[PDB]
Amino acid sequence: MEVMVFTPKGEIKRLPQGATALDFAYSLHSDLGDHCIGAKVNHKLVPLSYVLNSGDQVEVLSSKSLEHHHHHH
Repeated sequence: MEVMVFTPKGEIKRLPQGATALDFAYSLHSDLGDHCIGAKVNHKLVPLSYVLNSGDQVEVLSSKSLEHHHHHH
């Protein structure tokens, strides 16, 4: 049984059973998802290993920082 969740834009994103906040971040994008510093579900705080629930809204937290070349290549 898959779980249906909604993003801030109201887009439909279905995730497989046993899915986690990390999986949802990857569903949206790669660079933005890798910049996930936290997760927020149902306007309530929850850990990254938190299991996603159907009907509940999922929103990944990101610093959307514009900094670049911060780390040494």
